[PDB]
Amino acid sequence: GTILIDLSPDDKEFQSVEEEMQSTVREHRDGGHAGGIFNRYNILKIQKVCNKKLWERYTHRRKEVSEENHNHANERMLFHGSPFVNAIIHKGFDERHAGIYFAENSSKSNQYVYGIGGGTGCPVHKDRSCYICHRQLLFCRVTLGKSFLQFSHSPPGHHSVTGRPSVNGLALAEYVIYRGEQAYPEYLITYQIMRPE
Ligand SMILES: CNCc1ccc(-c2[nH]c3cc(F)cc4c3c2CCNC4=O)cc1
Ligand SMILES: [Zn+2]
Repeated sequence: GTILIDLSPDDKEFQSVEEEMQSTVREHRDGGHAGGIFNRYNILKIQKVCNKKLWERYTHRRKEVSEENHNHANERMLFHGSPFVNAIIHKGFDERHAGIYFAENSSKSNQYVYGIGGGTGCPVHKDRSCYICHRQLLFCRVTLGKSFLQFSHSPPGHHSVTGRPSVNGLALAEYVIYRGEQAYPEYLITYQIMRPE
């Protein structure tokens, strides 16, 4: 079902997606332990993810949410890092793998590409701060609907949870959904973290 369409660096769609990647990098409280030490990425490839069934599933649910929330899907574009990115682009998101988490900060999602807290890092060097091995992240279209505000299935009468960072100073929000149909994996981004100079 799924085809991946390569986007050219000269395409405005490539450029807008890359800019969201780069401009949402932040410093983390672990000093780079989980995701590595970097201020920007080397973008190697951006692919548009096209799948008819997963898209129709996304839009059907989006309409339901919208009608339960004064015609407002509250749709966002958010990052998702996972060792299971290949399964996600072909089979879509699945809540049973308790919710499904998404980040406004690309560098937050980058912490989860090799597993929880970075796991043991890249397969070949076992380095969580590897500047060599290629990483992959999803930039996803996400339906939040009526989102339950959390100061840091979904709560009754809500479609999602918003984790508003209270303690952290420069952190952006993180979101949780409980229905896999409320997220569509729209862009597959292949990159390296870049060593600072
Ligand atoms: C549920 N098992 C523990 C657990 C493991 C990972 C995550 C988690 N929190 C996130 C916040 C965020 F902004 C983005 C992500 C995550 C994840 C893992 C899923 N991917 C994310 O990018 C949450 C809970
Ligand atoms: Zn490596």
